[PDB]
Amino acid sequence: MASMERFLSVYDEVQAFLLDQLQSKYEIDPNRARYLRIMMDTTCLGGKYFRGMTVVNVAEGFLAVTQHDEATKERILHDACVGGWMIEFLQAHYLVEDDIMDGSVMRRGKPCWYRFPGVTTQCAINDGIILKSWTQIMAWHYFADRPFLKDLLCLFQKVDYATAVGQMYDVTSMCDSNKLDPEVAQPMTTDFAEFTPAIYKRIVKYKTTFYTYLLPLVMGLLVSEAAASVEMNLVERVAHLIGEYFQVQDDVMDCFTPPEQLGKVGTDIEDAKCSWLAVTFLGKANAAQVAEFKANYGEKDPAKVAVVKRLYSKANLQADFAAYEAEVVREVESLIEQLKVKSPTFAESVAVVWEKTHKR
Amino acid sequence: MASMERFLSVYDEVQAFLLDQLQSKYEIDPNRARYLRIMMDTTCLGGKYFRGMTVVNVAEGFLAVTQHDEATKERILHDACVGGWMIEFLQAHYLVEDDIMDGSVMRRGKPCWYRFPGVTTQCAINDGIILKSWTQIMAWHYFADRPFLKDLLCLFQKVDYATAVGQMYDVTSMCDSNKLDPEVAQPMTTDFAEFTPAIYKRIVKYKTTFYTYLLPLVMGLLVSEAAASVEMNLVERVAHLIGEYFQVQDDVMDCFTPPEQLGKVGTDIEDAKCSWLAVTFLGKANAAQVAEFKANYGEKDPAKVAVVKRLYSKANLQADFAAYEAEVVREVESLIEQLKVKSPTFAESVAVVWEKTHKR
Ligand SMILES: O=C(Nc1ccc(F)cc1)Nc1cccc(O)c1
Ligand SMILES: O=C(Nc1ccc(F)cc1)Nc1cccc(O)c1
Ligand SMILES: [Zn+2]
Ligand SMILES: [Zn+2]
Ligand SMILES: [Zn+2]
Ligand SMILES: [Zn+2]
Repeated sequence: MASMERFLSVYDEVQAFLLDQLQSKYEIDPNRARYLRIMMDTTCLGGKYFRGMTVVNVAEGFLAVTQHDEATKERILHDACVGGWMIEFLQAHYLVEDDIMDGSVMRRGKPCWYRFPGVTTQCAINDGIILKSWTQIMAWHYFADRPFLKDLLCLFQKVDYATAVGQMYDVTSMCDSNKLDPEVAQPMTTDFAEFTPAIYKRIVKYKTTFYTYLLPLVMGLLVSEAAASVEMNLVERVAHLIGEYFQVQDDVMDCFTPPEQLGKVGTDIEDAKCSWLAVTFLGKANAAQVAEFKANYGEKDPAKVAVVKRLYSKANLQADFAAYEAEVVREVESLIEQLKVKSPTFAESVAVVWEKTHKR
Repeated sequence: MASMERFLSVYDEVQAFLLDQLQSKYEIDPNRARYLRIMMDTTCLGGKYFRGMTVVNVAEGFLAVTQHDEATKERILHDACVGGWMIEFLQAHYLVEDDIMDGSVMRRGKPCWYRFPGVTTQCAINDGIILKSWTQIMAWHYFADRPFLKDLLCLFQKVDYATAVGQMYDVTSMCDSNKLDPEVAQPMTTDFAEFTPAIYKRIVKYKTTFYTYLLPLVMGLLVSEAAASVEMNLVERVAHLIGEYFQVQDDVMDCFTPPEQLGKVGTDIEDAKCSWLAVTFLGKANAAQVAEFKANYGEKDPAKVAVVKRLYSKANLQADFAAYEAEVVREVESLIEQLKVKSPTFAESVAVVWEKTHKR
C-alpha cells in the first residue's frame, strides 16, 4: 500500500474513533459531533502533510533494512501514521490559535477558522484546545501497550512547550525587552537593537523547528525503535538548521510572493515582525537607509509598507539570500555525512526532508 | 508542617524550577522570564486553592492510617502538592482562555489577564497555552520515576479533554442544536426547548465537575497508591453530584450576589446562558411568564435583564433551590456511606469536600 493513501486512511480511522468516543463516553449529540467533524477537517486537512508524512517516511526507511513479520511492518506503519496525525493536529492547534492571536484573515486561500460565520472566536479558541487534546487521546488509545509510549509523550510534550515559548518570542519580537511589563502597554521598538541574527535564530528555532523538523524525525525513530541508530545531538542540529532555512524562505515569501500564490496577504512589515529581510537589511544599510526603515516599518499605511519593500529591493537581499542558502547547503550536507556513519538509512530520510525544503 | 504552607512552598519551588529551566534550556532572557513569573502569579494565585489542597487533604488522610518512613511521608506530601498545582495551573489555563472567549471583564475583583495593558489577547491566548504546558512539565520532572506517572498523566489528559468538551457544551447552550453549522452565524434559540435539566446536567458535568472534584479526589488516591481503597464508579458519582451542586450555587450567585462580593458583574442573563435559574423557571412558569422570559432573555438592555430577574424572584426559585439542596444532601450522604465500607478515610475526605462546598 502507498504511503499517502495509508496516511489518509488512518485520518478517517482516527476521526471515526474520536467522534464515536465522543458519543459513547462524552454524551455528545449528533449536531455537535458534526460541528467537530467539520472543524477537524477544516483545520487539519488540505496542506501537504509534510510533517505527518515525514514520520511515515522515516519509518518506511527503517522497514526496508530491518527484519520483521508482515503484521509488524503493518503495525509500525499504522503507528507512524497515527504519530504523523498527532503532529498534524498539533500544527492545526497552533494555526487556529495563532490566526486568532494575530488577527489573521486567510490561511491556504480560505478564511481562518475563527472567521467562519458559525464559529467565532468564542468557539474557535476552544476548538484549538480540543485539537491539541485530541493528540493526547490518539496517543493513549493507539500506543497504550507500546514500549515507546513514554518517550513519545515526553518528546511531544517538550516540543509543544518549546513551540509555545517560540510563539511568545515571536509576538514580543518588536518590543524592547527591557520594557516588557504586564502592567504597561507595549510600544514598538524605535531602535530595532533586538533585530539581530542571534535573536531571530532564537525565535525561529522555538516557534517552528521543534514541531516541523525535530518532532517528525524523532517520532519516526521512536515508532521504529531505532533511536539508537542515531546520535540525538546530530539530529537536533540538523533539524534546527533545516528549520531555520525553512523560515527564512517563509519570511521572504511573506513580503515578495503574490498574495493569491502565498494563500495569504502578508503583513510582516505592518506587524513589525523580526523577519530575516529586516535583520539582513539592518545588517548592511547605511545611516540614511536605517532612518528610512525606522520611519516606515510596522505601520498599516500602504505607502509606508511600499517604502520598506522598496528599501529591501535596492538592498539586494536576494544576493544575501543566495549566500545564506549556500552556507546552509554546505552545513546540511556536512550533517548528513556525519549521520551516514550510524545510519545511512536515517541519513537518507534527512536528505529527503532537506530536498523537500530546499526545492519548494 | 501545616498543609497550606507546604502547598505554598511548593508553588515557589515549582516556579523557580520552571523559570530556571526556561533560562537553562529555552534560551529565555530575564525580562521575558519576569513576564512569565508575573503571569503565573497573576493567573494561578489568590484563590482558595480548593482543588489543589483537596489532593493534599486526601493524601494526608491516607498518611494517618498507613505505615511509612518519615522520608516517604514527605515525598507523598510533596507529590500531593505538585499534583495539586497541576490542577491549579489547569484551572488557570481554562480561566485565562474562558475570559478571552467570553469577553469577560473582571475575575476575583481584578481585570481578566488579557485586559492588562501589557498583555493583550495576542499574548494572553498563548499565556494560557503555556499555563497548561507547565502542568506537563511539572509531571514529567517531579514524577519521572513514580509508579503512578502513567495513570496520573492518563487521568489528567481525560479530565482536560472532558473540560474542553464541556466548554463547547456551555458556549453553544443558547443555540438550537439542529442549527449548529460552521458556515452559518448562529441565532439564539427562540423556543428554549434545550433548556432542560438533563441538558444542563451535561454542561455542568463536563465543564466543571471533572477538574474541580473528580481530578483532585483521584489524584489524591494516585499519589497515595490507594486507588484500590475505593470503587472508582462511586468516586465518579459522588464527584459528579457534588460538582453539579457547586455549579447550581455558582449560577444562582451570578444573578443574585452583589457584584463587589461576587468579584464579578454577572452576565448569564445577557449571555443567554443555560443556567439552573432559567431551567427551573421554565420548569414551573405559566404561558404568560414563559412569553415574558422569551421577550427579555439574552439581551444587553438593563431593563430586560431586570425583567428576567423580576420573573425569577416571583417564581420563588429559592424554594426550588432548598428542595434541590435537600435532595443533594441526601444523595451525598448515601454515597459517603457507600464509600465508608472500603475506606472510612477516603469517605471522610469526601465529607470534607462536601462540607466546603455546601457551606461556602
Ligand atoms: O549565518 C548566517 N545567519 C543568519 C541567520 C539568521 C539571520 F537572521 C541572519 C543571518 N548567514 C550567512 C549567510 C551567508 C554566509 C554565511 O557564512 C552566513
Ligand atoms: O433532581 C433535580 N435536578 C435538577 C438538576 C439540574 C437542573 F437543571 C434542574 C433540576 N432537582 C430536584 C429538586 C428537588 C427534589 C428532587 O427530587 C429533585
Ligand atoms: Zn503569529
Ligand atoms: Zn510568513
Ligand atoms: Zn465561559
Ligand atoms: Zn456564574
